[PDB]
Amino acid sequence: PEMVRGQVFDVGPRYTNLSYIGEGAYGMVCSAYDNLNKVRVAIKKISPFEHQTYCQRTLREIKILLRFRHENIIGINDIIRAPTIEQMKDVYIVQDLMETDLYKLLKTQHLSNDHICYFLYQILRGLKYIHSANVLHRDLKPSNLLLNTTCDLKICDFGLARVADPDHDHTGFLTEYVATRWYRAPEIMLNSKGYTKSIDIWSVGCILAEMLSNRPIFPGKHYLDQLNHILGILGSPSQEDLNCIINLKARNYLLSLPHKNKVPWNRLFPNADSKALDLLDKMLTFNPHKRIEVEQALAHPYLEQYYDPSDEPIAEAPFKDDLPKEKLKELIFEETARFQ
Ligand SMILES: *CCC(=O)Nc1ccccc1Nc1nc(NC2CCOCC2)ncc1Cl
Repeated sequence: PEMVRGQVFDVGPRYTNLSYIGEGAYGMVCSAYDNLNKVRVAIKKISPFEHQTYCQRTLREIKILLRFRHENIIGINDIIRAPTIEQMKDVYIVQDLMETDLYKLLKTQHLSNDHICYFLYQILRGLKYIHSANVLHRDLKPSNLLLNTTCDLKICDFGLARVADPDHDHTGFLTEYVATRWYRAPEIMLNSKGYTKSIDIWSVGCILAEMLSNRPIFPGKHYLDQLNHILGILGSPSQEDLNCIINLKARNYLLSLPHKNKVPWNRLFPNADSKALDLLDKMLTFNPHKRIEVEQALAHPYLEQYYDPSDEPIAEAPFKDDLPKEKLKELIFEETARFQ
C-alpha cells in the first residue's frame, strides 16, 4: 500500500501517482491519476467506524451524493473499500479533481461582476436541485464550493445535510449550532433548529456579500457575537418580524437591545452592481418567512443573462439518529457495494 505523509492511502492499482492536496473535514485528500479514465482525480480518505457520529456523517455524504446527479453538485465517481465488512477500516471517495475552492479564491483574487453573477447563478442552480429533493445542505460556505479552470462551480460536502422539516423547526433561545458560524442565519440563535430551506438561502446571501468584498460580512468572533454582527448591519428587527418570534427569551433579548439602524448595502459595497445589492437584500432578510426562495432568486433581474428554468433541473426522487455504529457500518458497506 502507498503512503502519503505518514498515513496509508490504499487506492491502487486503478489510482497511482498520489499527491497530497490538503486536509478536508474528515481527513487527508490526495490527487491521483485514474489509469482507467486517464485523468487526475481527487481521493478523500475517511476512517469513521470507531464513532457513531462519524458513521452518520459519512453515511449521509455517500447516500446523498450517490442519489444526486447535477452539473453543480460534486459527484462520487468511485468508492474504494475492502471486500468484507470485517476488513473495512477506511473508505476512499473518488471525485472530480477541481482547480480550487471559493475560500482559497476569495483570499487572493478580486472577482469581476461577471464572475460573481456566474458563480451565484451556479450556486443557486445547484441549490434549486438540492431543495427540490427536500434536502437542506446546512453548511454552505466558500470552502464547500469547488471550482475548475473554466469557473464551473460544484457544491460539495453533504455530511451535515438534513431532510427539510418546517413543522418541527421551532426551538428555544441559544440552543442550536447549525452551519459554520459566519454563515448561520439569525433564527438559528433565536428559535430555529435549521430544518427549513431558508437557512441555506441566508448562507448564499453571506457568500454573495463575501464575493463582493473578499471579506466575510458577519465575522462573529464566537457563537454569541454572530447575532451582534448581523444586527449591526441589518439594524433592529421590525415589530412585524419580532411578532414572528413567540419564544419569550428570544423576543426579550431582542427587545433589550438599543435601537440599531440599517447600514445601506450601497455604502458597504460601493463598487457592487445595484441589481446584485437588491438580490443580496432579499437573501439577507431577517425574517425567514419573508426571505427569498431559491427559484425566486434565480428569476431575479441580476441573473437575467443566465435564467432558463428548462435548464435548471429538479430531482426525480426527493428524500422522504440512534442506529449503533455497527448498523451504520453495515449501511455504509451496502451503499458502497455498487463500486466493487
Ligand atoms: C467538498 C470540500 C472538500 O472536499 N474540500 C477539500 C479540502 C481539502 C482538500 C481537497 C478537498 N476536496 C477536493 N479538492 C479538489 N481540489 C483542490 C485543489 C486545491 O485547491 C483546493 C481544491 N478537487 C476535488 C475535491 Cl473533492
